[PDB]
Amino acid sequence: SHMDASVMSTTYALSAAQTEIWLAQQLYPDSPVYNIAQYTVIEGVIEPAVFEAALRQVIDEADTLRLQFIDSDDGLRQRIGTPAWSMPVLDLTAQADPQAAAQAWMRADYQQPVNLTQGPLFCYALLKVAPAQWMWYQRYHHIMMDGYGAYLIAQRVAYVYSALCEGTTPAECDFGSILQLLESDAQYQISAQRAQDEAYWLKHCANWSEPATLASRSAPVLQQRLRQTTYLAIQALGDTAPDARRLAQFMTAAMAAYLYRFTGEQDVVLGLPVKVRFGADRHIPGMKSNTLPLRLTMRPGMNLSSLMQQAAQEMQSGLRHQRYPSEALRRQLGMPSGQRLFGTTVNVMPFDLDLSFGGYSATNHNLLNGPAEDLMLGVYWTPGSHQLRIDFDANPACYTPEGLGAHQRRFIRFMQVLAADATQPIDSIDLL
Ligand SMILES: CCCCCCCC(=O)SCCNC(=O)CCNC(=O)[C@H](O)C(C)(C)COP(=O)(O)OP(=O)(O)OC[C@H]1O[C@@H](n2cnc3c(N)ncnc32)[C@H](O)[C@@H]1OP(=O)(O)O
Repeated sequence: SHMDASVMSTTYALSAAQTEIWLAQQLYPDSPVYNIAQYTVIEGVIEPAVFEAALRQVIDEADTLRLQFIDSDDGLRQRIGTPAWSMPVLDLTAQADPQAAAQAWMRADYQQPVNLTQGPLFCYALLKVAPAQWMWYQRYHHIMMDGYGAYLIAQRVAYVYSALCEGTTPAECDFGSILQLLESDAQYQISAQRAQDEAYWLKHCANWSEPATLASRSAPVLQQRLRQTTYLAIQALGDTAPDARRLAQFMTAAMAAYLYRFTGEQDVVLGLPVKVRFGADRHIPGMKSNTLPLRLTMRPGMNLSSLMQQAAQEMQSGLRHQRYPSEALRRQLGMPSGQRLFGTTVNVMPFDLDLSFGGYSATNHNLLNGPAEDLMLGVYWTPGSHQLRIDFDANPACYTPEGLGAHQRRFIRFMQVLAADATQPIDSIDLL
């Protein structure tokens, strides 16, 4: 079959991270849990023709957006292809409730599983929800985009659209090619760097135990996350974290403390999503992120400062080795097939939420952030702002909306009490 020879000749292997997504997606091919999505609210007038010109330009510039996947006897393969696509424009301003109609439209798209060999793998759409209020909806499959990549694209699209609105030529894009991302990952897989990283992680999680969880059960995730959202003032942590790093340290320390106070587990392993973007990888939209195991030991009557100490140590030791995939680590330690290294992940996203489109201000709002195996604490923070957005994303098989809400309210309060006195022992604090 010359047809099969040609597909193998004209394609590239998936990266390790892409492969892990592909395998998980194959387990539940009808589950939409690997869709990621957000919308950008623009407080102004958008011209859809110019917006679509900007999207065409960024689809040329971010070639991950033109990735095509083709199955082979040696697994899924990819190439820079020729996806057909369109930008729907919906004026919902005459609806009884335009905001709800916009949410319903976006949800109708992101609830649908993407077929990886047919696409479309992304969706871009414009939804007018009030006079001078527009929403730009962005949806991706996780195999070809992660959070930082989506952030890079939204920034570029805002920039290009603003230049085209002004009638000037957009300055040259600084994105690299997804091909160089793939080649660098291919070299990592056979690298001595990876052998070192693996050694560190095997030594680090030498032996384990069932992860502390807030649910009555552990189950695979098949449905879209249950989400509870709270907006919090960053005054409520003091100056504990004027820093993305220290914010991640505080969020992990607090979540570990909550898990201990609620479950009695003293060895709490959390998942810490990381970007895995050094050097040139910082400018290549596509799928790159990893999730590290982060171990926090709850000593007798220890305080918040101690826990944050411990978390900072874990981060400063393990972040250098962040390229080693956590599922590779799982397999290599020889764990039971279905059992995780962590159930609760702490996803801190210090990405600027603000944009400007044609002199009009805009803000980003997450809709989907990946699968919620158990519980994921998503934290959105524009560096410098005094405001955080905190999501509890949970597996619907393991949590109820109101149980999750009660946990979030208890945790938010607990968290504010901890940051109100980092020296207080965590056993000594009442919780709702
Ligand atoms: C469409 C909707 C979009 C949203 C969908 C999201 C879907 C997803 O699930 S994808 C995941 C999204 N989440 C993320 O990307 C997580 C981002 N957050 C984080 O990475 C962590 O929380 C955070 C904030 C602690 C990372 O902290 P950060 O300071 O950036 O560390 P990082 O840049 O990774 O590297 C630092 C360490 O790497 C090590 N390192 C190794 N090599 C190098 C190198 N060449 N250069 C620099 N550091 C290196 C060093 O030890 C370094 O430590 P230090 O700077 O102290 O010397």
